[PDB]
Amino acid sequence: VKPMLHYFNGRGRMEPIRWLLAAAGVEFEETFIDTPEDFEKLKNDGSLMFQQVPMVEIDGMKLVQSRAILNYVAAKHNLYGKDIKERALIDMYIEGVADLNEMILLLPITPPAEKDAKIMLIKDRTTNRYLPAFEKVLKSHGEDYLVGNRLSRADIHLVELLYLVEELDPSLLTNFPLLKALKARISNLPTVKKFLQPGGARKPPGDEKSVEKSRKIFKF
Amino acid sequence: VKPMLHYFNGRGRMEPIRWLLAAAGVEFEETFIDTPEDFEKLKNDGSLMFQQVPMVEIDGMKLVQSRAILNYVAAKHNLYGKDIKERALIDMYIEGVADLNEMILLLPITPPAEKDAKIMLIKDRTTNRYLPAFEKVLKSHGEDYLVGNRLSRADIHLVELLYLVEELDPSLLTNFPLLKALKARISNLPTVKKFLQPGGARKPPGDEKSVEKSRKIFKF
Ligand SMILES: N[C@@H](CCC(=O)N[C@@H](CS)C(=O)NCC(=O)O)C(=O)O
Ligand SMILES: N[C@@H](CCC(=O)N[C@@H](CS)C(=O)NCC(=O)O)C(=O)O
Repeated sequence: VKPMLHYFNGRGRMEPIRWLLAAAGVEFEETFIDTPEDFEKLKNDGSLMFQQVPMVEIDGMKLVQSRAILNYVAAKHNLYGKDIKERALIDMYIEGVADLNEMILLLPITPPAEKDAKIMLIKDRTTNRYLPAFEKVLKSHGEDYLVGNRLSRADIHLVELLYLVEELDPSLLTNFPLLKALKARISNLPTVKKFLQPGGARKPPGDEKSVEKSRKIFKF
Repeated sequence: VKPMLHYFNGRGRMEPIRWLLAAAGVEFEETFIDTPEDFEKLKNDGSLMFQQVPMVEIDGMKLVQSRAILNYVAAKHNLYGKDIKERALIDMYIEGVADLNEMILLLPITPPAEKDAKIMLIKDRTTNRYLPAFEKVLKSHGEDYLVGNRLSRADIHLVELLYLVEELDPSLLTNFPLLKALKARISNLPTVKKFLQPGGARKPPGDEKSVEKSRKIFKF
């Protein structure tokens, strides 16, 4: 039976789980949290170990914590490397992706007075810290994939971040030719291609009225 | 050969790696970052994939990202559950530990005007969200360990957080008798006992002059 994704109708912290399950060719369904009363039903059901989402129902568990869900999907569907040494590289790479993701993820709820400086810090970190590091990985081995010459979650998570970087400012990708080639190849895996095509589960970026909706339901 | 831990002489993000390696009975050494020039040497050496610490040299890798290092230690030393289903529970539990840890970890750099409210939010989340959740896990199975009736990193990470909670306010543990019993049993594993005893690698809590030292080296 298909996993069931419980979240808001939006990217938030569920978006990387959509990408990873899509890349694994796993068909899923979503129950959207449309109102406060929807969130309150999940809590009063005892479905949420920490009273939070994302929550995914898979293989008879109600899994919360984005990283717990991702770790379980990657391992079940052979996207977590061949051995614990490849896993160490994959984790080091995707934890770097996660830190830059987090800065972009919190932009919409940044006091608008400190938003410019926060956008400058993101552009600086993208061009001077993260993307040069992943570019050097691809430069060092010349293979099509970040780890083990084989598709992993690291490729999937990095390519999702490269799309977010391009949405923020396309010039940020200009000096990273190997990352652009990675983004083109991963986008063309049959599973990911359907995910990005019209009718795919890929969520649109927020607007100011969409962040408003999420700020009254979770109230953060 | 023993792993080499690169960090500041303090808890920060390296403290859970000290606990986990100690619990596994793995002897380690530390190279402390005492000055800006120490941090600059690690960066200019190309040792830090993302120009950050923690960094651990283990089995011929220079691993950065706290979670990558932890994941690799837990898996190598049999503290990550017997199967990917136990791993899903362990990850869900320790990601909840990580969120409450993070709130306590950022207290020292909280604008003092918003610190009281942030301390209230931590006490509220500790007593109403996190500790009731882990108490219920122990209540549901009556076993000595959180997962699989066997020592895992989940026990180690939760017991480190229970000590941090007790340092902040000992009354927070009052209504959690099973968590107190867990803390007493895990504290008495021979490896963890040496870690907590005088001469152990366990780091003291910060003071106002210690956070000052770290704020000029990393400048955050
Ligand atoms: N560390 C968690 C974070 C979960 C989280 O922050 N969820 C938010 C929505 S994005 C939430 O449920 N907020 C409601 C609350 O905390 O009361 C994860 O990675 O899954
Ligand atoms: N997500 C990383 C965070 C690493 C981190 O924030 N390190 C800080 C010190 S605690 C640092 O090196 N700051 C220097 C900088 O970012 O320039 C992890 O979990 O290891």
